[PDB]
Amino acid sequence: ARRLELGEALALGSGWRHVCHALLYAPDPGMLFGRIPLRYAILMQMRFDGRLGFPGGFVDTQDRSLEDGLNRELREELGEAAAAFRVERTDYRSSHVGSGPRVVAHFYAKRLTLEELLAVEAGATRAKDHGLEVLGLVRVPLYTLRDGVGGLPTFLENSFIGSAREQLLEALQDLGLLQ
Amino acid sequence: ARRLELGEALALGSGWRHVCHALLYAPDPGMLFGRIPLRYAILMQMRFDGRLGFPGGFVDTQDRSLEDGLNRELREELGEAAAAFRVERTDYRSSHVGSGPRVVAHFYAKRLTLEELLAVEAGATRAKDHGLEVLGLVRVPLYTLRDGVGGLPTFLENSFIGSAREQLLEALQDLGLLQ
Ligand SMILES: O=c1[nH]cnc2c1ncn2[C@@H]1O[C@H](COP(=O)(O)O)[C@@H](O)[C@H]1O
Ligand SMILES: O=c1[nH]cnc2c1ncn2[C@@H]1O[C@H](COP(=O)(O)O)[C@@H](O)[C@H]1O
Ligand SMILES: [Cl-]
Ligand SMILES: [Cl-]
Ligand SMILES: [Mg+2]
Ligand SMILES: [Mg+2]
Ligand SMILES: [Mg+2]
Ligand SMILES: [Mg+2]
Repeated sequence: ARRLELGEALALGSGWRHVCHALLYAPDPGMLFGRIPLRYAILMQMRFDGRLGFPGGFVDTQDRSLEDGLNRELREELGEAAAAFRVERTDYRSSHVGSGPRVVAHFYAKRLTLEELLAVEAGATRAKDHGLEVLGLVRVPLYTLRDGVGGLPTFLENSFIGSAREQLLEALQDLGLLQ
Repeated sequence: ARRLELGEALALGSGWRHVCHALLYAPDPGMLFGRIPLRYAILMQMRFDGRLGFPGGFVDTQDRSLEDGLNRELREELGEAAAAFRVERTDYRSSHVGSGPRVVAHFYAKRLTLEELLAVEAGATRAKDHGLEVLGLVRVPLYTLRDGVGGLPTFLENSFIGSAREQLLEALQDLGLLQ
């Protein structure tokens, strides 16, 4: 997929559709097996097509902004606990265009408290999309286990939608997790 | 992995450890996009190692039966809603031994009502293992989308622990889903 500057994406003609997705994350002081730092809780979802992706969806003709569309979709996807926050332009990270349909994909990362993130997980089964478009939420393991394979490297071998794997890796880099 | 009859597995010496996992499923009359029959809700979990597997765990020295160990582990894994049912010997399907450590893996499939299954999903964030060994629950997409790839075939391209992919496929066959 080609990366576009936000200005260029916003200048695309009306035939282009805009989709927005968000990486929700929270600092986590927890330790797996009492010794492996978790560092952050970072959410993805298993999608209806058997691929991992981020929560979000299409901006429609009555969204006044990309961010209004994103928050509307997040709340459909994830349920009422997503109404505890708004993802904003300050959280914007990137825009990409893939091959095929006229779709531009905008990506955001939003910091939550761990309590807010847990609340999103705890309420997700009541979301409109649960058991339809969204098959379940999962956290991303950020550590690599002693065999050098288990954890993040194996997680990254799963199937991902569109540019989601690249969006994840860019965000993990920006968080200082790939040093 | 080699398949063993239950009698043979139960005759293994004390140095062998026994692990038990369960496929929990419920009939689901729902339709994706109003046209694709879901057929069943079937649960798996994203594990700490980045692989998909089934809920369960090790039988210990104070479990009086394989099934007591299974139910104890399920309830640690999944939380209080798993106490609404017991997986029993009538639900037993298979035993396998892989290479390496002395572990025999017993597999079960347990029918729930859709309300019971939803309750398991709805309560899983309060489980002891949530955000540690268990990164999230996911449903298995049983359909194949119009491109011939999306849905089950793509789901099966994800990373799976041990014999979990084979256990899934055997269960799906037994349910008549691979006709
Ligand atoms: O998490 C994601 N990151 C980036 N693009 C995505 C993600 N999820 C869906 N898409 C894209 O969003 C559009 C709609 O996909 P859908 O979710 O299958 O309806 C397609 O162009 C997908 O590639
Ligand atoms: O869902 C599963 N199906 C079959 N074996 C499993 C499953 N999950 C874990 N195991 C096995 O259970 C044992 C313990 O694995 P652990 O969950 O990583 O502690 C190993 O022998 C794994 O291969
Ligand atoms: Cl380890
Ligand atoms: Cl389709
Ligand atoms: Mg969505
Ligand atoms: Mg949507
Ligand atoms: Mg377990
Ligand atoms: Mg356990």
